[PDB]
Amino acid sequence: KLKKVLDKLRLKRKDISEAAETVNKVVERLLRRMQKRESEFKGVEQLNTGSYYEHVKISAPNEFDVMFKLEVPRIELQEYYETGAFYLVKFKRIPRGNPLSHFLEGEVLSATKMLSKFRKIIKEEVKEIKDIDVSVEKEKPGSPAVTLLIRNPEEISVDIILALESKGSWPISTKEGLPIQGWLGTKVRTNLRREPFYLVPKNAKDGNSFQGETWRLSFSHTEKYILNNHGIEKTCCESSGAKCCRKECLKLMKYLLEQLKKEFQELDAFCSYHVKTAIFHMWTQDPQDSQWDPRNLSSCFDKLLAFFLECLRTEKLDHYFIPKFNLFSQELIDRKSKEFLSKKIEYERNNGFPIFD
DNA sequence: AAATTGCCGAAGACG
DNA sequence: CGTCTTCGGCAATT
Ligand SMILES: Cc1nn(-c2nc3ccccc3[nH]2)c(O)c1[C@@H]1OC(=O)c2ccccc21
Ligand SMILES: [Zn+2]
Repeated sequence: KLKKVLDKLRLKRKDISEAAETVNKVVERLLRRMQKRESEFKGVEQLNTGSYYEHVKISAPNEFDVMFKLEVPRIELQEYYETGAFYLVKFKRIPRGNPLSHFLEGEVLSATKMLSKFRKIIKEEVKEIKDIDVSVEKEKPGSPAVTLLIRNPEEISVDIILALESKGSWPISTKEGLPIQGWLGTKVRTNLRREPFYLVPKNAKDGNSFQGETWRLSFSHTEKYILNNHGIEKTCCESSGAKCCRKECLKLMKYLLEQLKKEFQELDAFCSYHVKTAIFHMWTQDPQDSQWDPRNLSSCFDKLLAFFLECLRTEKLDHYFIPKFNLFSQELIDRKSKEFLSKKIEYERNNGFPIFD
């Protein structure tokens, strides 16, 4: 039953090929545009992130995330209040002549300025694209992404995400995050935390407005590693190892949410990342590959449903990397919203998930 | 040195 | 289930 739904969600190779060919042409052209002289973003490098590059994208290959990461040396971070995720950015000594001089605000590096110039450079390059149907989606507050809309003639979106790369140690609000010691282990955890961290220009929402200079922590690179290296046994899902159903559970939960979101706008505040975060905790909670045997698919899905409902009910979903940050706090999602999503989930759970059709 | 090339894991396709 | 395939990611190389 759940296998038959997975078959439907599975992407088709001809679709992948058609989408990939077009997406790669467009992105590689922006990247090189960004590589150009006079640009502030001259040293940006590409990093592919998100559902598609983690092999957890469902239904159609119609959404692509790409991080244009910029190695910015020597930055001091100041925690924006006690959020743990959001930050103001200063430089240690002024870099003499600085490519990012123009994005400054006294001593603070404005995310809004830097994104706006990034967006402007992308918009100008996209207008020059003639062989392909592409446009830049209207800017949306609360988004670090400059979003492309491609008609291939299939509708494809590409989120291009400016990121600052910092090679220093991770900010202390992450110090008790990534609790993978009993699962992927301490060598993996330590090694992952020796990798750079990223800031993306998603602004903290003060109240009714955004704080235009703030940045947000991104662990999209770390998450991608984990999705590809997700078992306690090194050979999980390898050619001389056992297949598990961890990713299949993520896809089923992703689908259940996306179906509910399509017809209920009371659910607009929720999104895939809530689901991904929840399954990260599941994987931590049940680290043994044996617990995610494909034959146990139904009960792993139901256990994930159960955990998620409990997160809704208690209004608490800890960010996996930043445990202070509650993705289900009253302040980000109203109680009523969470209670709405609960009853719909419970209903689909006690009725054999009719919405899967 | 920006771009090509070589390698192979992840996973779709098919019997 | 096995085998074949395309895509993605890496970094050595020219
Ligand atoms: C609600 C949400 N949070 N979120 C998110 N919060 C983070 C905090 C710290 C680090 C990464 C985060 N990603 C995140 O990626 C989303 C969804 O991704 C979005 O771009 C988005 C947009 C509208 C609603 C929900 C989301
Ligand atoms: Zn596995």
